[PDB]
Amino acid sequence: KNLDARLDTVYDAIVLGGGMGGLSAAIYLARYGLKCLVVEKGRGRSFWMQDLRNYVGLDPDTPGRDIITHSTQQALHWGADLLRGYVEDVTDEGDTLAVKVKVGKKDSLYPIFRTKYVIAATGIIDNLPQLEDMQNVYDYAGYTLHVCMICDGFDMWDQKAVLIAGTEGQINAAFVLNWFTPYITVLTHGLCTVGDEMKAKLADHGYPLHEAAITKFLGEDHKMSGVELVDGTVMEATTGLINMGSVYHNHYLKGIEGLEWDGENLVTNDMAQTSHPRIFALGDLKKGLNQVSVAVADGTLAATQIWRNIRRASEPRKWIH
Amino acid sequence: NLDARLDTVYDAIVLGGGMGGLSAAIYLARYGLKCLVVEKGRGRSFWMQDLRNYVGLDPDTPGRDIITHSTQQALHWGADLLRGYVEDVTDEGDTLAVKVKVGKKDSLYPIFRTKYVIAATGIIDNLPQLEDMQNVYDYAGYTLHVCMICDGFDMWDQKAVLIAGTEGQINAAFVLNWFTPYITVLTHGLCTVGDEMKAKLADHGYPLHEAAITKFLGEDHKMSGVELVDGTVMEATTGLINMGSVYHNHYLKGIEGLEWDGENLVTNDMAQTSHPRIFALGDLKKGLNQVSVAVADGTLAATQIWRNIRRASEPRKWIH
Ligand SMILES: Cc1cc2nc3c(=O)[nH]c(=O)nc-3n(C[C@H](O)[C@H](O)[C@H](O)COP(=O)(O)OP(=O)(O)OC[C@H]3O[C@@H](n4cnc5c(N)ncnc54)[C@H](O)[C@@H]3O)c2cc1C
Ligand SMILES: Cc1cc2nc3c(=O)[nH]c(=O)nc-3n(C[C@H](O)[C@H](O)[C@H](O)COP(=O)(O)OP(=O)(O)OC[C@H]3O[C@@H](n4cnc5c(N)ncnc54)[C@H](O)[C@@H]3O)c2cc1C
Ligand SMILES: Cc1cc2nc3c(=O)[nH]c(=O)nc-3n(C[C@H](O)[C@H](O)[C@H](O)COP(=O)(O)OP(=O)(O)OC[C@H]3O[C@@H](n4cnc5c(N)ncnc54)[C@H](O)[C@@H]3O)c2cc1C
Ligand SMILES: Cc1cc2nc3c(=O)[nH]c(=O)nc-3n(C[C@H](O)[C@H](O)[C@H](O)COP(=O)(O)OP(=O)(O)OC[C@H]3O[C@@H](n4cnc5c(N)ncnc54)[C@H](O)[C@@H]3O)c2cc1C
Repeated sequence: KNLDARLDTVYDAIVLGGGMGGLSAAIYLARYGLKCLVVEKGRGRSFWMQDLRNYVGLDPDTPGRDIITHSTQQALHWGADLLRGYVEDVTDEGDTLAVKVKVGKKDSLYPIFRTKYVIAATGIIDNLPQLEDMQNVYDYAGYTLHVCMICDGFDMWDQKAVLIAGTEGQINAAFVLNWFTPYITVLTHGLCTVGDEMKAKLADHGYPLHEAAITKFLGEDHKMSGVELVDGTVMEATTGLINMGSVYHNHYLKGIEGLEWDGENLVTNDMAQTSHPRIFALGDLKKGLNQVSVAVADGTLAATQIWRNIRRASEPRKWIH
Repeated sequence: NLDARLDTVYDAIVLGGGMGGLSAAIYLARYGLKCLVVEKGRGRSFWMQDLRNYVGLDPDTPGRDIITHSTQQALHWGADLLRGYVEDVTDEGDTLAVKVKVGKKDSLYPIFRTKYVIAATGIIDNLPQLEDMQNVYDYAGYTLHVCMICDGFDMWDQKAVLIAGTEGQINAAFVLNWFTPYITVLTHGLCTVGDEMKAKLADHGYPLHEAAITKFLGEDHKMSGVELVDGTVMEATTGLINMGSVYHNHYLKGIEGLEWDGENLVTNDMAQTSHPRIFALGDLKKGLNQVSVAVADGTLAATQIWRNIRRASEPRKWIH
């Protein structure tokens, strides 16, 4: 009497992360008539995007937080459910997955939800240079101090720029950024000592190098004008690129057997499916390019594959008349 | 300035100024590349009255408004736009040559040279042919849909017609029924349905009518029913046209080394065809046909082209 069992609250899909890719997935899933839950912790990467520069249909000064509010409202309108919480763990239970969510930043509860499918859409977050007063960084990060080169390189064209990079591998970006502007000063923020070979290459390109810790970003109305270092060095710059790496929001999947990883990223096929038949991965979490358009299309593909699977397993709806 | 753009070798020419092509043009211009968008007008997305499911946009946004908006953005970043009809693309080694018909009458045929071509010309759905095609246009894209994944939700549990000309196309009834069981199949006089399929439709309760459609009934773009030439009248508030598509790909048929899957182009994960200088986006490439997918394809193709050109270029050094 296996099929005799009372049906448990089992979602068709749970979308982990309510950002660009996750909300796209949620819109599609709900419009496929599927029961889906979006879990969103708040204050993610796209929330700090002040100007989405390059997305068909949207003005290039649209902030990410406005897209999130718009798309969350659309997802709910079509029938998706939203839970504000922090995903802690995903466990494989065979025909379903179990998702533990931390609800409440303090005095937290840990409800567990069951689902046929999981869409991992939790993305990443860029590391920022750490100053005693982080608000001085936040006043410029995402405005004129950029974290993405393909997003904002055009808006840096031929300006005096700082590249903030903590490793020689991260300093390598100077030799890509120079496409947009040759006027690059490299700042390591006291994080690593640059070797002789790289110092010589930077010098041959004319990119000044300063290794002392940054103490203050100068500017007004979110438009940087320069940078001060703890050793007294002061420089002029109207823009910059932070290339200090990222934190990947993937901890809740590290226990899943049968998942193929590429470093911290998940490897997917052409429908955004991982090697696990019940797990999809979108956007910044999957191996590939990190853009809004890419994440949104991933959500489309994942939701469509899930609908195809569920539809194909269902009984036909007949017309009685 | 036709002669101004003739003697310049473009970094990329975008064929088709729809969803995928304008995405590519926006990225190409913002990569500081010189690109040309060639657009004939009145494409598939132009007939989309409501983009239902695209992050950031109200679900009643018409495609023509997105096209106007994104064409303006592409031009703002530095893309060039030519209103014309791509006739041919020729492989000349390190560059490609693109011939464009300019002017519907008394036409000129400028030929442009470029390092890369982005094929973004999409498809167009076949429509049921009536003596008065305006009767179809009054409902097509409003309540008579051409895409199931786009509009299925908006058909939920409504009385619907499936217009299908082959048994393979009638198969869609057994997918559409997910959204609504109240399906009537209309073959529009195009095919005689075999016995096994007729029995399956009858067993599901989906009525079948094989007579040619003569009129769509309704008001204010809202269907209310359909009339057939044999006098049959039926009630329906929505429908799905499943009659196939014409692919806008003829200008690529002379290129050796392109991998085709039927009429679609096979691409890798950066939307590149098997030809290293040709990318294919959206409805033309093998894959899912949605705005989001086409827009992302444009992102990927433009990024690969920038990577190729930049990596081939000399460093920009700072002379103090
Ligand atoms: C360009 C840019 C600009 C930025 N600007 C700002 C800014 O202006 N102001 C600012 O504060 N930050 C900003 N940030 C982010 C900043 O760098 C830190 O990552 C951020 O402040 C960390 O916040 P947090 O530790 O509270 O959240 P997290 O690090 O996500 O939270 C830590 C822990 O809190 C718990 N938790 C979090 N959310 C929830 C929830 N919803 N429910 C239950 N438990 C939860 C979990 O146990 C989690 O492990 C910016 C980042 C970038 C890339
Ligand atoms: C300053 C800035 C400017 C940018 N500009 C552009 C641009 O102009 N064009 C462009 O294409 N891209 C831009 N981007 C990049 C863009 O934001 C990302 O590429 C995009 O958001 C990727 O989408 P996602 O859905 O993968 O991630 P996100 O959109 O970041 O969404 C992931 C979501 O998961 C949530 N989350 C994470 N961990 C957990 C957890 N444990 N539980 C619950 N929820 C969780 C986060 O809070 C977040 O909301 C910019 C980014 C920044 C920082
Ligand atoms: C009625 C309707 C409703 C829809 N609703 C939705 C929806 O709600 N959500 C969704 O995701 N999708 C929807 N779609 C599908 C969506 O429009 C396509 O998937 C998308 O537009 C694909 O973009 P594309 O760039 O590949 O093609 P298109 O956007 O069609 O662009 C191709 C362009 O190429 C041009 N062109 C063609 N041939 C030539 C030539 N020889 N020379 C020059 N130019 C040429 C065309 O005029 C056109 O402007 C809908 C489609 C229709 C018909
Ligand atoms: C849902 C839906 C709704 C529709 N609604 C309508 C509608 O309301 N009204 C309507 O007319 N159609 C509508 N259509 C399209 C219609 O079905 C036909 O495909 C369309 O009318 C054909 O136009 P055309 O004869 O210009 O063909 P096209 O292929 O556009 O043009 C034919 C020839 O014209 C020349 N040419 C075209 N453009 C140019 C240019 N810019 N420069 C130089 N030469 C050029 C080329 O040599 C080309 O081979 C709709 C389609 C769909 C799917």
